[PDB]
Amino acid sequence: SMLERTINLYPLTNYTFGTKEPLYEKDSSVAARFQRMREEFDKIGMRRTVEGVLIVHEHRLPHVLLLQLGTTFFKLPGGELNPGEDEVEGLKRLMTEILGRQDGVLQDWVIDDCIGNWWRPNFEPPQYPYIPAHITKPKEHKKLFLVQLQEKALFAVPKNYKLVAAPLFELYDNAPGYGPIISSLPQLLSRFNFIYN
Ligand SMILES: CC1(C)C(=O)N[C@](C)(Cc2cn(-c3ccccc3)nn2)C1=O
Ligand SMILES: [Zn+2]
Ligand SMILES: [Zn+2]
Repeated sequence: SMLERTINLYPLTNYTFGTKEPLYEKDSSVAARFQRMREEFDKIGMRRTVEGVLIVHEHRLPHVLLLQLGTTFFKLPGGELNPGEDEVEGLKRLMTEILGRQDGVLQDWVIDDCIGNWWRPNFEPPQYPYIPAHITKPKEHKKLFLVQLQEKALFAVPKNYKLVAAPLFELYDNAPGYGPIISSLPQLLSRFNFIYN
């Protein structure tokens, strides 16, 4: 009757957030973003994106780590797979590209849980946790994974981002602030048995 996955959390103070050079967005605007999505859809079909959910606690209060692009949009660490690239190897590659250390020591990323799937039916902002009616060729498939952190780690944050620890209550019913994926993380994380180490 214990059917829940057990996840170890560690205090935010166990982690060191260093700095490294800016990591520039491939798209300089929303219009460039959907232009490139259109171009690549014609060459290699549906975009495949992967996102990592990294959890910490402070005083037993779970927090999700978010990347804030300056003081603008909040992002999960992640990004686009190459054609034929494994989803889990790819999320590990991307999380290394974003948060990997300047001394080039490897993080031991542990990824054992899928926490959801989102689909983009058009070259437009809307995303859904299912393929909408009549949609045969979704333009993007986004996969979210829970990333189990080690007890301690050094992360190097690109200088153009802030790493922010968001408490679940701040995400919950806050789509305007965070959008539909991040704002549904409280619900999607509720099934886990978190251990507060
Ligand atoms: C922009 C574009 C295409 C992308 O989405 N993924 C790559 C290929 C690599 C990357 C991942 N990030 C990033 C993602 C989330 C938070 C912070 C940084 N910025 N670049 C890109 O460059
Ligand atoms: Zn405490
Ligand atoms: Zn799909």
